[PDB]
Amino acid sequence: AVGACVLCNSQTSLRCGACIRRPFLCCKCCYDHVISTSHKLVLSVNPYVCNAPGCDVTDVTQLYLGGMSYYCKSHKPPISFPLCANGQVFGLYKVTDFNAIATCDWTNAGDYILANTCTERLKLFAAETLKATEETFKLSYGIATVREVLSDRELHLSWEVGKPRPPLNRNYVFTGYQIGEYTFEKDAVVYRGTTTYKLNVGDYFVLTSHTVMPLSAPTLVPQEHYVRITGLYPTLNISDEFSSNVANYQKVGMQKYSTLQGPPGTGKSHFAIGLALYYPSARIVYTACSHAAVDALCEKALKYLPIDKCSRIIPARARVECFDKFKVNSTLEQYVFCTVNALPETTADIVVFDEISMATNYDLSVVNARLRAKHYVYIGDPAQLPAPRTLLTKGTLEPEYFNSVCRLMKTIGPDMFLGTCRRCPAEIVDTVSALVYDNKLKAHKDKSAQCFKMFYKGVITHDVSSAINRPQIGVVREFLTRNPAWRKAVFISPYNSQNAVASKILGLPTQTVDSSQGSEYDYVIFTQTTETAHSCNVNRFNVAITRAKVGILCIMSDRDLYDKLQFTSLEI
Ligand SMILES: [Zn+2]
Ligand SMILES: [Zn+2]
Ligand SMILES: [Zn+2]
Repeated sequence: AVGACVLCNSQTSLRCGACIRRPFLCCKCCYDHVISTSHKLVLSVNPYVCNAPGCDVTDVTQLYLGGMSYYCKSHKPPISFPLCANGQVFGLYKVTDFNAIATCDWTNAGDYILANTCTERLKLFAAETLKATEETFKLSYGIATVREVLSDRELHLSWEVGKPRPPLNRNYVFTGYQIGEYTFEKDAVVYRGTTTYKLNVGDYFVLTSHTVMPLSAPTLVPQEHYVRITGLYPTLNISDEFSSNVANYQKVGMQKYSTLQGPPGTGKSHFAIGLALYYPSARIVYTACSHAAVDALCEKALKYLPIDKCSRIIPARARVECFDKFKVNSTLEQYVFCTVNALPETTADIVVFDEISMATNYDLSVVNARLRAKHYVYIGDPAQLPAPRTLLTKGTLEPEYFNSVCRLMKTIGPDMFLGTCRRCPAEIVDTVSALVYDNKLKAHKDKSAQCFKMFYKGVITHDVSSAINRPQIGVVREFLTRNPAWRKAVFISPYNSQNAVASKILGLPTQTVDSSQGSEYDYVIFTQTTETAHSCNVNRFNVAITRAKVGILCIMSDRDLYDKLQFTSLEI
């Protein structure tokens, strides 16, 4: 009942009962809230409701303090005070942006813009509210009941009537009922269980709706600059492998937090692990939102750090297969590799947060709350893909609005930029350098002369919403016969349904752009599939073409991005 004001920190008893996160508001702010919004319920110790029997006036603007209780205009005694008057709501210890956060449904881009341009306390309010809204939306979906079981990796389902049916992608992770998490892919559909279990007819699933905890720690701790490297002890014998990164490693030690923008294949993992060899006594916790990102940092550490002081932290409710070569769940090892949602409450000399484009402000806050550290290092690239915002359907979320770190990176610039791509043939580096990196990304490799573009709109069919372009797969099939070296290619498209069809027709291994992020392949085949806002997204496009080490074939739908590709055009 006692708390501080989410806007101005002022002590109050007043919470908003109409906000989904019931924030503590001061007398001055609670007034400015209730008088501007449909939010009229105010809670102190006792709710601001008419105490008169059978009266249902709950609106604070229609209520009065009658002695020691609260009454409406129809029930107030002669000596009574309006709870709402003179710019204040009556309470103990006696806002435009807060209002918009409190009352938005989080389906508009402008909602995410505001949640990232506001004050720091409003960013935590925004993040809590958003995640609460996202979770409470997950209740509105319909139960999937198994009608039959075809085989080991295929079945049919019976859906609840009335409640909408959620899009069948690997994105939407269910829970089985108490038989661990389950995911679905395009009447023969494909059942994929994180735990091997004999599919039962009658058993049913529901989306993993975890309860949103309150946020205490900021997204970003306040910045501190030091005159000397603080609480870290550098070697003077530093392997020539990591000589390039010495000045940036010293920058890391002379600031509380630091931001690294690394375009694809510019040496982010190398930088992160090389920080451990430069401060060799320092305890480092390596963290990222996904298991794949953490497993990429584990692989690079296996190559350079002693396997005895490494621990891969695995949440007891083990979802998908991950890194199996460290000691598991040893929190006290010098090197700890853990997803954000599984971080223990510990301390560190250095925390490295990797794949920062994919972090939400919720994730940025949780990390500050679970890890107290001398130095925080934010590694990723605002020109790559963000976390999916399941509720956002109107407007596109720009990179400066992904999270606080990306906002800093896109406004004041990053502290440290990795300027040289070592992965991609120059055709790809030159294309994305001009597209998303203001020409500051440089090619190490020569042009491969194995980067092809073909402008072929084909025919777009839809599996519900997820798109298919069979003619674009037909053009690939034809190219593969004439280019049999490309049979080792990973097939990449912005749609699971396109990937499902290309898997069956081409036999190539298959990846969505979004699941390709962080990975590299010698040869990539990319079918754009459609020219939608999703397939033409410059960040998604950037990721798609920078997966390739040697060659890439791009079958394009969008004239704009086709023309920007500095690739040899094919005919047919
Ligand atoms: Zn206030
Ligand atoms: Zn409210
Ligand atoms: Zn009344």
